[PDB]
Amino acid sequence: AMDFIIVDDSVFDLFTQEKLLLKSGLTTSVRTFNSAQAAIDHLRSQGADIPDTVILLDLQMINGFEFTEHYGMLPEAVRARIRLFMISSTVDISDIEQAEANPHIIQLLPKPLEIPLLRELLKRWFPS
Amino acid sequence: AMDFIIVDDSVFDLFTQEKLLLKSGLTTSVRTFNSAQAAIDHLRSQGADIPDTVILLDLQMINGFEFTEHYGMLPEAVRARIRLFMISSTVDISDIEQAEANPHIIQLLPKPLEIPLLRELLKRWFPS
Amino acid sequence: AMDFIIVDDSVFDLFTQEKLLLKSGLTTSVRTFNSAQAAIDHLRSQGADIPDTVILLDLQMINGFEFTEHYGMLPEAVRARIRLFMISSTVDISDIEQAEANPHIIQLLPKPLEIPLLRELLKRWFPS
Repeated sequence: AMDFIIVDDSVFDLFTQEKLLLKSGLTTSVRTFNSAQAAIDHLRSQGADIPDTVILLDLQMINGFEFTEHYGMLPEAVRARIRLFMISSTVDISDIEQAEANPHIIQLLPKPLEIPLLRELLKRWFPS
Repeated sequence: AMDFIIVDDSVFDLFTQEKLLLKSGLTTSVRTFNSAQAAIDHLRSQGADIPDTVILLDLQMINGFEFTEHYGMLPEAVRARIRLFMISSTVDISDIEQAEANPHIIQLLPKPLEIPLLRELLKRWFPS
Repeated sequence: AMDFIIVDDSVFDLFTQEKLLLKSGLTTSVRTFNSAQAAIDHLRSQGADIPDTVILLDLQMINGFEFTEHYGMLPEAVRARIRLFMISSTVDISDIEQAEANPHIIQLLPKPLEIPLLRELLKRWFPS
């Protein structure tokens, strides 16, 4: 039982991604945000009682590495319930290195999202 | 089953707060510290086997935002068992912003402590 | 059920330590690394589904306080499954203070490793 939060400035990509995630049995609750601020605002109202939550954050957006700065300010107890992933259509080796260096970014995923790739990846980070 | 740790330079406020927490069924074990050093010293001797622990830290005190620096040095495994709250009689919007920015400070609570407000807040951060 | 990871540039110390840990009933799975890079590489491939893992890191080695920098870059979900300890033959009060200040270093242990000392210490950090 996982919640999904998508953060993307592209309205087309936002709704499309939401559609695909719902189309699979990967999740039944998709929350969508068009801005980092609104995404951060929602997270600041959450406690450690929230379900296993996956956050899909777009790279070329505040952007991705400004979002993580505000994200790192959230209490550790709520961050522990969350697995944050970076998504992007363009992927140069410089982006990969930065995501790797960023503690909150688990992995950089390519666009469009590969559902079987992510479903397997969820086994690793949300076990049992 | 929660432990409570109060850190306040005001001896009157320290014992008074301890009294109120014991007066309610919110907790049965209240530890009180008159100094950040003694509070930090006690925490450094703890492991990840400690009960769900709430820490009430006074703002105008090392002070509050020097205590958190030493607090951030504790192992993550013991910090995960702890929910840290800032308490103060005076609350200007500048204090709120800083507490919000500080990852270890979950929320700034006003003095005197509102037990029903905190009891509800404990449901969020120490679930089940 | 714990996994043990030893990181030591000394090949003699590495295999010797591995031998002692296996000699006791403290663990049955010891992974050994002769370099911080190879140790970090292995950790970067792990998820939050890994067993309770103890990491023994040698001080005079990248060294110990460069290893922790790369270690701090790992996702918090995998770090929560790990207890990291610093080990060294020489122990001046300056080393103790730095280990104390480093959030990821739980405790500095002397060489050679005292198995009963560590076994008791594991009760604190890997409870139940």
